[PDB]
Amino acid sequence: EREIHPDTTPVYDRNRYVSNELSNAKYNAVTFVPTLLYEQFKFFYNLYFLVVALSQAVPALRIGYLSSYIVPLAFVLTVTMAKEAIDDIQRRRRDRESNNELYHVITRNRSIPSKDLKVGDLIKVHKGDRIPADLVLLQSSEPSGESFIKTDQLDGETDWKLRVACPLTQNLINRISITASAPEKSIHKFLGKVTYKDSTSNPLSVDNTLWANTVLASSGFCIACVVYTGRDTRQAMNTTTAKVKTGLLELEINSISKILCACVFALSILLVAFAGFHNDDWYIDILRYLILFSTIIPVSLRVNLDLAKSVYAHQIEHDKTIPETIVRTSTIPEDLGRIEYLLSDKTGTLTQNDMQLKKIHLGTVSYTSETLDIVSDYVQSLVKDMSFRVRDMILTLAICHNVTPTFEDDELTYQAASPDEIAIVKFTESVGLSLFKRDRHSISLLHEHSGKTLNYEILQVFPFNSDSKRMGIIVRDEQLDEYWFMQKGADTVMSKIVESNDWLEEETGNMAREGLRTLVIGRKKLNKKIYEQFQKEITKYLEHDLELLGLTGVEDKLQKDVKSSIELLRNAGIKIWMLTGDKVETARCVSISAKLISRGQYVHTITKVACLLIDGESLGMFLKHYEQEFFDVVVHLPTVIACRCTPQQKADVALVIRKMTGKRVCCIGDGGNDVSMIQCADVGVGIVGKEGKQASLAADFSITQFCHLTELLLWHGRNSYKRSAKLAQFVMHRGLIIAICQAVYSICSLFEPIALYQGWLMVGYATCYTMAPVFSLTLDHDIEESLTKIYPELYKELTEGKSLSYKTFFVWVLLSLFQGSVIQLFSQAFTSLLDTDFTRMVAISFTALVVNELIMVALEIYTWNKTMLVTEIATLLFYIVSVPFLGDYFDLGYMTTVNYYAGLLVILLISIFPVWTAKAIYRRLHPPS
Ligand code: BEF
Ligand SMILES: [Mg+2]
Repeated sequence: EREIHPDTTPVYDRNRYVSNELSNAKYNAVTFVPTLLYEQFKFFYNLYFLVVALSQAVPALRIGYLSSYIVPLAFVLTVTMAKEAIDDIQRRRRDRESNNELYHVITRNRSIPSKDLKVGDLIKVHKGDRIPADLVLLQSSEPSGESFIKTDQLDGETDWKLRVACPLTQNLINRISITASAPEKSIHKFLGKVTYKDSTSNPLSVDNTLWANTVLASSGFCIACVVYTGRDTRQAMNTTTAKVKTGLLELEINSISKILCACVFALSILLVAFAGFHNDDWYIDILRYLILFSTIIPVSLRVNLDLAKSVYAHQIEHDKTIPETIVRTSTIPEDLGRIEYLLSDKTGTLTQNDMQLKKIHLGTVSYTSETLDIVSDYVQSLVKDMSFRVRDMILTLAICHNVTPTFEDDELTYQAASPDEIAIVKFTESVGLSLFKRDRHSISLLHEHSGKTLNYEILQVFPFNSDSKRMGIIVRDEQLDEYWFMQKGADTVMSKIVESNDWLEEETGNMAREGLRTLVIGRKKLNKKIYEQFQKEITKYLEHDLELLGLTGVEDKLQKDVKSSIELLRNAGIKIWMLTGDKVETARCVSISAKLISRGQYVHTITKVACLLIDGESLGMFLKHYEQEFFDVVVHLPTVIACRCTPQQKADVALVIRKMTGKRVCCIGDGGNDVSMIQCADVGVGIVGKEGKQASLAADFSITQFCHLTELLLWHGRNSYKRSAKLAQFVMHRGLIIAICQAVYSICSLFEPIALYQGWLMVGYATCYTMAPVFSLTLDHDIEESLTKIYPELYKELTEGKSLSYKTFFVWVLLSLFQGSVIQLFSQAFTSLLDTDFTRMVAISFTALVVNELIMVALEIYTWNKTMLVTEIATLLFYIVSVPFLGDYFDLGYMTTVNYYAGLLVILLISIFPVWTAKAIYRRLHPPS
């Protein structure tokens, strides 16, 4: 229960109810460090380098400089807090640019923003203005009191909802208390009561309410008192709590870093055991060796991953091909590269929700929107036989509807609960005969065109019904005084009752294969006496025999390039689904008209009290009871289509897809009918463009339409995943190659590998001499943006996990074994290892490592830009001018030797020839396309 008094301002303004401000940022100031630290320190490859850094606090485990094990931990902490702090402040900014929308308030007598709006203030909302919160209609501008709200984003419905004002309290201005029930998740149920003086309780229901992201129509203004605001709304109660999202590449890095830790621990144990278990502290040894080997990979991986993710977010949100795209969760820009299941919405996502009557067909000939002059010159002559047939068809289209128009200065606007009739009447006025004032309580319909103003009065009406699919009225002309029964409905209902025609079924099938919601038309000529014979009275008499004029083809307009987008995203192995809270037949028509269901390809259907097309109740009960079996059935169907689903079922479908198969789920949509599934997916994508953008406000990404998901998944995400995989490969290779060089020095000389790279050299390799060409790899792509359309098959080649697999990790480990062994052993052979040639050998080993990395970087570059050819040269020249001028004590040597340069050439050629020839043979046996 919730009782609201609009007059008692302070009792709700100060307290007692939730403020209208919404929150999209997750971390507040007081829990910014514990939540972020506890989220970042569950995974192994963060906790590992944290433990490595904390080890140096103990003086026994001191491997060397304290300015090499504490400063990169501080740097990763600074970068992480900066990234999530920027994300939180940007989320707060994005939320407040939509919290400041101005709304007229009756009691305040001054427009106040949406964030300042409270519960119980009389808001006067105009026609084209988005509803602030959960309003309740108490007064409407129309004398009848009906208002057609536009629930295109509260739920997925594509039809306007008939909302009448409260009949007892519309004529009232006075202050009246509102008592509604406590909030639930029921998006289609409303309960409450309106309280007036002298104990006159009134009933409330869904028919006199407006909800959060709804848009009003069918008026100029209406006096509505807010009842639910903030997180108590029916919109917010259907949104689940957002969870932290870690990419699957993060998990792959976690696993291969776990077994990298196992590998270096085994290498340390081997070195210590081969040493001879001397020095009386074998455990202190193995810990020191483990810290030595595992402090260059696990912390360089973090900086590279984090700043590469920042680079990916910047490069996503600064693309001219995808204008006005927003990255709201920068922790997962590479999950877009491995998406196999996509769960899309229909209204706003696929369809523009603006339907137009495309083709009119009558008498075995068809007229479309193109060549509309013929029907125009036919209708202007209203005041051979096909001319009168067309005239009567346009007359029927302008009479049989249930559109109730309203008047402005100009440019008349139509209002009807079934927008197909609105498309019909817009078509009629485009032909030339325009619908005008209609009573619908008394009997009058005005119409006029290029000629003289017509006039028709109805006699009685039959309302449209869901299970009937029929809409017909009896109308008499004022000028001609003729009784016409004028009646319309669906094809299947009338194919056996309209006439003895022959060409109807073929044309109905032909246009239904185009995804047009066809309506077959009918008209019956009557006189008076039979009418008052009918009026003396079930439905058998009112339907005896009609005359088939023709039928109407009403299309549901799709967004820009949904055909090509769906075809390309199904050519890339992504199993596109379609879950929507909208009706069933229009969902099927949209699916067929979007080529989501191709030619033939029979469609199955389930509705509880190849292809698929399932009702919301059926899917909900199945995923409540028969999870594994039904999901095993549906993974083989090319498309599964859901209808009439609360956001909970779409979120649960995403959860089940990512749980039973363990795969990544993308979910695109707009409005609050798909916020939960966006939050509960592995990737959430939002769409903007209309008066509500809350799904984009709660999403990981944001694009202006559906055509941009093709570039967001097939090109940006795939490149992001490939670049991150190559980055991790190169970082772990450099760490393992220095570890192998140290271990080979340990086996060839019993002192210690810690003594090999001491002081500046190890810090320089860990941070300065190698950080730049990895990010040179970060800015490289194999295929351009223009060719992400012609080759959607490149997206399929990443589904196995060959980029970061155990086999390729062990290939990297074996390659590091080979290359580091070559470097160290050839350095020892060319330097004649002693205690006096130590400087020369460590010099040649470090130079061999550096040039080895700088050549391996140039080997795995697909296309060469000027941000990559320059970075390599900059780092190489930095090393060249940093050997003498900075160190001057370590690794010193003559270095101007012909023998030394030949030795360096040999030790580098032997290291870089296996990888070059392996990629050459892999290119010449598996060419790319
Ligand atoms: F878009 Be789903 F129906 F939540
Ligand atoms: Mg929607």
